[PDB]
Amino acid sequence: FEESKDRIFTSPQKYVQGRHAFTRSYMYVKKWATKSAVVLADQNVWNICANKIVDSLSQNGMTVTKLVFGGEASLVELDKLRKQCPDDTQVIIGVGGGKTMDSAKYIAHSMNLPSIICPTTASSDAATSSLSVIYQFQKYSFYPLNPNLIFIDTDVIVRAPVRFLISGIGDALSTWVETESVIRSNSTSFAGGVASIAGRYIARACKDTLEKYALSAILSNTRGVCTEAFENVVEANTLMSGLGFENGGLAAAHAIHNGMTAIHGPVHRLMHGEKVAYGTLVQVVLEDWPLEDFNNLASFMAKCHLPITLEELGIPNVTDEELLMVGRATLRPDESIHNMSKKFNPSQIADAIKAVDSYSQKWQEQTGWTERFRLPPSRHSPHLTDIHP
Amino acid sequence: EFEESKDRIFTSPQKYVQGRHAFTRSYMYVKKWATKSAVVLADQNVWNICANKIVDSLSQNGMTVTKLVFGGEASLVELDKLRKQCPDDTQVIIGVGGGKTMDSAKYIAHSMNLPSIICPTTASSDAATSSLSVIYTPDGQFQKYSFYPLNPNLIFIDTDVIVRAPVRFLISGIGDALSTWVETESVIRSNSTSFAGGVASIAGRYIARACKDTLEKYALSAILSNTRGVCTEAFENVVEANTLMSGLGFENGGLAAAHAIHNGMTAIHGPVHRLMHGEKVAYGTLVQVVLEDWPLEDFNNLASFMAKCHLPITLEELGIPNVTDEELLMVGRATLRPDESIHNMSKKFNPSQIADAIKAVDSYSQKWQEQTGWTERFRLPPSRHSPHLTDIHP
Amino acid sequence: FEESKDRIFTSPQKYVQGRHAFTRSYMYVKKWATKSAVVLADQNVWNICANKIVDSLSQNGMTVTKLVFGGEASLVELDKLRKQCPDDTQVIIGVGGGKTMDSAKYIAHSMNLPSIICPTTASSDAATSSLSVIYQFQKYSFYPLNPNLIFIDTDVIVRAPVRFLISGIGDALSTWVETESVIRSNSTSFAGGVASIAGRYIARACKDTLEKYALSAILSNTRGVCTEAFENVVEANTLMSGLGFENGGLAAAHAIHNGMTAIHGPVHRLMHGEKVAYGTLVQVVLEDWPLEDFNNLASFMAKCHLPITLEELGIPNVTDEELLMVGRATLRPDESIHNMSKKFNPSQIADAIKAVDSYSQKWQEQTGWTERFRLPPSRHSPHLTDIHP
Amino acid sequence: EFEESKDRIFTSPQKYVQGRHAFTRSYMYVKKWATKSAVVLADQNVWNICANKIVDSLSQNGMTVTKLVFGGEASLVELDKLRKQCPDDTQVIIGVGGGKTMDSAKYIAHSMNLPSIICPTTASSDAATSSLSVIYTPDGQFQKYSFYPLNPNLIFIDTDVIVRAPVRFLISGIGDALSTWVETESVIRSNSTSFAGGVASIAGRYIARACKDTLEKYALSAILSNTRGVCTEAFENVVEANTLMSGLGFENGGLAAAHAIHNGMTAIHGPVHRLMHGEKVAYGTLVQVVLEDWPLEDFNNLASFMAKCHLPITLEELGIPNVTDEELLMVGRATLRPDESIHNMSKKFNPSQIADAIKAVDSYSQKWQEQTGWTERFRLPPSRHSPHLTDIHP
Ligand SMILES: [K+]
Ligand SMILES: [K+]
Ligand SMILES: [K+]
Ligand SMILES: [K+]
Ligand SMILES: [Zn+2]
Ligand SMILES: [Zn+2]
Ligand SMILES: [Zn+2]
Ligand SMILES: [Zn+2]
Repeated sequence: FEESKDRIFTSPQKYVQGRHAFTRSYMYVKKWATKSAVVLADQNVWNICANKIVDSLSQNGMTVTKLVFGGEASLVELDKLRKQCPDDTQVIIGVGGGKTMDSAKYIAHSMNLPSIICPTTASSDAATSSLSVIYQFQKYSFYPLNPNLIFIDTDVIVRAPVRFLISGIGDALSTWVETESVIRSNSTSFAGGVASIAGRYIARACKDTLEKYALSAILSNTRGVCTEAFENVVEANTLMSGLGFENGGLAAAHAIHNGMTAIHGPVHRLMHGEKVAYGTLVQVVLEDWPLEDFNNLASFMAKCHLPITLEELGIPNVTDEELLMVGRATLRPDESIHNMSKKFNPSQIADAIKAVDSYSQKWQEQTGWTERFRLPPSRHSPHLTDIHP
Repeated sequence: EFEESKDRIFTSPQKYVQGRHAFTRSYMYVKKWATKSAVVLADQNVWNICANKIVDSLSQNGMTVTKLVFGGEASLVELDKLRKQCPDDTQVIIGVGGGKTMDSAKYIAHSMNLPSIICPTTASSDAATSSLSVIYTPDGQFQKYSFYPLNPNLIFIDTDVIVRAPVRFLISGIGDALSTWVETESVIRSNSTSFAGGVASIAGRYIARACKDTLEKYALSAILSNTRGVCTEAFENVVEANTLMSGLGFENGGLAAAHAIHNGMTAIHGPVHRLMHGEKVAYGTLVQVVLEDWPLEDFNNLASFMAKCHLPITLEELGIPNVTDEELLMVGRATLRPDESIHNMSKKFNPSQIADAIKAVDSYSQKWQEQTGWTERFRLPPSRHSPHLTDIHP
Repeated sequence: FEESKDRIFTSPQKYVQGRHAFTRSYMYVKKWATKSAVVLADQNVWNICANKIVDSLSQNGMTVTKLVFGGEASLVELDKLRKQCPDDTQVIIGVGGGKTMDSAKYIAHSMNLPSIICPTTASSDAATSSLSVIYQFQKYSFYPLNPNLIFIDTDVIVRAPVRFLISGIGDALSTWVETESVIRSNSTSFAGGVASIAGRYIARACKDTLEKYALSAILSNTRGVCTEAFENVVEANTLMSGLGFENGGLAAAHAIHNGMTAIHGPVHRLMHGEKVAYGTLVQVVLEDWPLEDFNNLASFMAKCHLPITLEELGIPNVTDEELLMVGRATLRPDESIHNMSKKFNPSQIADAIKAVDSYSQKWQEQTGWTERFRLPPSRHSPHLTDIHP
Repeated sequence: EFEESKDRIFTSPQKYVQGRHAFTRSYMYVKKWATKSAVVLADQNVWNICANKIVDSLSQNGMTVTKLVFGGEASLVELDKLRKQCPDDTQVIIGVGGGKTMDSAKYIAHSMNLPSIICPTTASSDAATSSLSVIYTPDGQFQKYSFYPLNPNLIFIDTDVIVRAPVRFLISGIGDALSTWVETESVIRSNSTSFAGGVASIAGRYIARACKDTLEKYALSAILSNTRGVCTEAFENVVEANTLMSGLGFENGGLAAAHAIHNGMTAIHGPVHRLMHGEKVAYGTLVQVVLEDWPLEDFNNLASFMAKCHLPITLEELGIPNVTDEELLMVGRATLRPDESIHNMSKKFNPSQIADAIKAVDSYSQKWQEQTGWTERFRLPPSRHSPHLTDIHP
C-alpha cells in the first residue's frame, strides 16, 4: 500500500455485463489479446461454463491454454500454474469464485500481463478490486493496478442459488456505510489518497440501486429470470460496490467480519456477505445511530433474507471471552476500522455485537417478523429451503 | 472502428491522479507502467511551464526520458514524425498540455501498442480521460469521432499548474462539464447505445449527476479561487468535475445535441475560431434545452447559472450577432450529419428546427438579461488561447 | 428558596461519566481534595463498588474516612455521621441512592465543604440538583449551590436491574413537559429567577435524546452492554434532566407525584420515575393536549415499560375520595403545580388521573398493545420477569 | 496542565446571573461564597463606571471590601503585586471589567485557592465563563492556552452596564459567539477530545445550538437595541448567547480552525492590533468555512449574516488589504503550531492552504457584496477599545 496526498480514483479498464456474454468473449478479449490466452477455472466451472469462453476465442483464431485450478490459492500451487502458461501468453483469464479470481490476478501480476476476471456468482465486490485478502485474516495486499476487464455473463449468474446473490447484497450494503465513514473521517482512501467525489457518488449509486431493486433481483434470481432489476443488482454488487469501496474505503464492518473468523466453529459456514451484513449493523451501533435508523437497515436486511441475529448466524451461544477475541482481532493495527475518527477498545466491539443481537430481536418482536435466515450445511450450500413466496 | 454491443458496459482510465505540485511526484505513479524509459511530449510553452518537473522526477529515479516537442500541429504527418523519434524500448507515452498534445499522445501510444499517460495543463474540457479523438480538417471543421479500444491509462493533473492558468480556461471546462448531465440523461432516457459501446450503466449516470451537483455547489467558488490564484478544495472539486466526472459521465453515458451543435457552429467560422470548446458547448447545451422543450423557467435557471460563470449565452457574446438565417441552416445541416451524436436522441429534427432553436436561445437569454437587469457580458478575446480581455474578479 | 428578577443558570462544577470511572477517581477528586476525603455509602454499596473509589484515592496518597450510611437520612443520623468526619476532611463523597446522596449534600453543606455525588443507578435526576425532598412530601429545600461533582461509573450503572434505568427515563420524560410549562407561564425558575434559554435547550436535549435512544439504552442495559446509546441515556437521565429541570422548573407532574404518596398502600412499591411518568400524562390531560398527542407520549412510555394505567400502578381500585385527597395534596400552597398559568381545583386533578387511565386503556385496545408493567414486590425489586425480547 | 480523559465530561461555572442593575443586588449572590471579606479588582475606568455599585452592595451588608486597581497590565509581575495586596482572610476574588481584568482575577483566585466571581462589563467575547486564560507575549502574539482545574464560580452581569457600552463591543461578542457552533460541531464530528477534557457531552452540543439559534433570531434586534440604548429582552437574549451559551458551548465542545486562525492573524500586527477579538474570530470562522469546503451558497448565508451585524468580511475592512502572500504564509505557520486548536479537526492542513483560504474568503465576500449590491462596510476605528467611527443606527 502506498499513501498519497493527491486525490485518486482507480478502476478496471472495462466492465462488461450481459446475458450470454461469454458467447461474445472475443469482441472484448481482443482488446488485450488476439493470439494466445490462458483460461483458469476449477473443474466444476470447466464442467459448467468455462468452455463457452474458450469456444469464442478459438472460433476467432486464438490459441487457448486451459488450466485447471486446484482449489487452493497457495503460493506453491500458483507457481505451478504460472509454469504451465505458454511463453507467448498475452492475458490471464480467471473464471469462477474468489480463490480462482485472486489466483488469476496473482499470476497475471507475476507475469506482467493484463487480467480478465469472470465471476460466476454475484456474491462479493472483490471482482474489480486491486486487493487480495491474505490469510484467519492477516492483511490486505494491494496490486498497483486493477484487473483490466471484469466480464460478467448474467445467464450464468442467474442460474446460481439465490443465496449467492444475497451474500453479494450483504457485501454491497456495507459499501455506502463504510465509505461514508472513511470520507467523513477524512482518512486516506483504499485508492491511496484523498477520496474523490466520484467514488462517493458510486457508493451512493450502490445504496440507491439496492433500495430500489434488491428484492426484485432476489425474486428474479429465485424464479430464474434475467430481468433488468436483476441486472441492476448484479451491477450494484459488482461494479458499484467494487468502485465505491476501493475509491472510498473499508471501516468497522469488514474489520469485524475478519474478527468473526477468530471464532471458527459454525462461522466457516457463512458466506462473506452474510458476515459483512451483520458487521455493518455492528458499525451502526458503533456509529451510535438512533434505534429507528438501525431498524430501517436491519429490516431491509431481513427482507433480503440476511441474518441479523447471533442465532441466525449460527453462534447464539458465543461467549463473552470469544467476543473479546473478535474485538481484539477487529482492532489489529492494520485493520480498516482505524480509518474511523471514533476509536474503540475490544469490549466496545464485543458490546456492539451483542447490542445488534438484542436490537434485532426487539425489531422482530415489535413487527411480528417471522422470516429467519437458517445457516446451511456449508459455505457453498444453497438455502435449506426455497425463499420464493 | 466503434463497435456497439447489447451488454451493459462501463469504461475508464486505470488511474486518475489530481493534486497540487503532483508533477513533483511523477515517478510514484508513472512507475506503475514504466520504470526504465518514457517519452514526454509537450509543445514549447508547456515545457517552459511545467513539463520539466515531470522529467526531473522520472530522471531522479533512474528513468531515461525522451523529450519531444509537439509542433503544435496534430497532423498525421507530424504525428508519424514524432513516433519515429520514440525509442524502441519506450515503455509509455506521456502527453503534457492541451487537447492537441493529449490526442497526439494517445495516437502515438496506440500506434506503438503502449500505455498512455495524459497530463492536462488546464481544465478546459473533459477530453483527457476519453477514448475518443476529435478529427477535424485543417480549417477546424469537425469531421467525426475516432474511438480507441481502451481509455488512456492514467490522467495526471497538477493543480498548481491549473490554478495558475487564466480563469477563462476553467470556465470553458465548466461549460463543457455543464453539458454532460444534459446530454447523458438524453442518451439514457432515449435508450440509445452509450459512448462506451453498450447499454448505459447506472454508475455512469451517477457520475454524471456527481458532475452536475459539484458544479452547482462549487463552480463559482472555483472561479473566484482560480481568479485569486488560490488552490482551495472548492477549486479542486471543480477540477475533478471538469475532468474525471465530466469525462466518465459523458463517455459512459453519451453525447447528444449539445456537442453536435458545437460541431455545426464551427462551420460558421469568422470569429467563431476564437471561442473555446466549452464556450461553444455551453451555448449548444442551451440549444438542446430548447430542442428538449424545457419550460422557460427551467431554461432561465441554466442560462442564469452560465451567465454567473461568465459563459456566453447570446449570439452577441459569441461574437456573431449578424449571423444569417442561411448560415444557421448550414449549421443545422452540419449538426444533423449521419455520424453526429444528436441522433442518439429519440426526438428527431430537421435543419430549420436547429436554426430556429439557435435563434430562440438568443431571444430567451436576451429576455432573461432584461428581466433581471443582468449587466455582465462575455466579450470574445483575440484568440481561443487568450485570457479574458478584462479581470472578472469583483 | 430565594427569588430574583435576574436571569439565572445553575449547575455542578463538573459532571463526569464513563465506564470504570471509579478506577480514575483521584484525577477528578484531586480538584477539590488531595489529602483527606470522606466516602459515605450504605453497607450494600460498600460490598459492591465503593472500595474502587477508596482504592484510587489511597493509591494516590489520600487518607480516606470510610463511613457506613445507616439507611435513614434523619437529622439525628446525619449529625452522628458528621461527628465521624475528621477535622481535616476536605470533601464529602456520597455513593449510592437518593438517601445517601442527600445525606452527603447535607453533611457537606453543614461542614462548608464541597461534595461529590456518585449515583449507583440512573433512576432519577436528583444527583446534580441543589434541592433535597423533605418528607409524605412537605416541601423542597434549596441549597445555595449545586453539588460540585456528579461522578458516574457506567459499568456500575449498566449492572443494575433495568427497572432502575426505566424509572430514570420516566423522570427524564417529565423534564421537557414541566420546564416548558414553567417557561411558557413566565414563572420563576427553580434556579431562582427568569428562565435562561440555555436551560430550555438542555431540557430539549433531554427530550430528543430519549426519543432517539431510550429503547436502545433499555435493550443495552438488559443485555448488560455499555453501548454509546446506553451512555447517552445515562447522560439524559442525569445531566440533561438535572440541568433541564432545575434551570427550568417543576410543574404538575411532580406535584401529582407527591400527591400520590397520600394514597400509601401499594404506592410505596413504585419507583419515583414510575409515578412521575403517570403524573406527566396527568399534566398532559391538564394541559388539554389533543388525544393524538397524548397517545404519542403514552405509547412511548408503554414501549419503555412504564406504567400508563391505574392497574399497572397497582391501584386500579383507588376511590374518588382517595383521588380527591391526592388532588388536595397536589394543590398545597408550596407545590410546583402553581407555576402553571392555568389553575386547578382538587376535583380537576382527580378527574385527570382517571382520564389518563381511560385514555391509556383505549390506546392499548386500539393498537392491540399487550405489554404491561407489573408492579414488583417492593420499590427496590427488579422486574417480575425479563423484558428482553 | 491540561489533562485528557476517556470519560464524557461537562464543565460549568456554579452560577451565571444576568440582569439590569444586577450589581445593586451583589450581596444576594456573593453571599454564597463570602459574607465577611472580598476583593474587588477593576481598572480605573471600570471603577468610575460601575465597580462601586458592587462595593456599596457588599458594604451595606456588613462585608469588608479590599478595593484594588488593575494596572491594565496583566503581567505575572503585576498580578503577583496585586495578590500581595489581598488580605489573608480574603474569601473571594471579584474581577470586574474586560478580559485582562477577568483573567487577572482568575489567576489570583487560583493562586490563593479561592473562589472567583467574574463580572464582564461588555459582552464582547465568551471568555467570562471559561477555565482558560489566553497567554500572549507583550507584543500581543498568542502563545498558548492555560487551563484551570475548575471554572470561575460565578459569572455576574449587569445588563445596564452592557447596554450603555458602545455597540461595537456587542458586535464583537456576536462575532465570537458565531464561531462557537461552527468550531464545536467540527470538534464533535471529528471525535476529538473536548475543551472539558473528555468525550463531548450531548448537553454541550445543544448549548452550542442554543447559541446559534439565539443569534439568528435576535442578533440584529440586540444590535439595534444596544445602539438605541434600550435593554429589551432581545438584547438580553444575545447577552446570554454571547456569554453563557457561547461560553459553555465552546468549552464543552471545543475550538478548531477559526480561533487558531485568529491567533495566526495577530502575527500580522500593523493595524491588526486595532481589531477586537470577535472581529478577527468572525473572519476566521469564514476561513474555517472555506477549509470545511461548504458550498458557496452556505458561505454566503453566513457572510451575509456577519455583514448585517457590521462584522468585517473582507481584508479591506480588516484594515490589511495589502497583506502579502509571505505574511499570509506566516499566519498559516502560526495557525498550524502544535498546540493550536485547528488540530482537533479530522481534516489536516499545511500553511499554503491556510493562506489560500484567507484570500478565498476575501474574494468570496467581495463577490457577494457585488452580487447583492451591499454597500455597508466595517471601518476599523483608531484602537481596539474605540467605538465605531460612525453611528450604525439607521
Ligand atoms: K463492500
Ligand atoms: K461534456
Ligand atoms: K424530571
Ligand atoms: K467562540
Ligand atoms: Zn466485502
Ligand atoms: Zn466537450
Ligand atoms: Zn423527579
Ligand atoms: Zn473567542
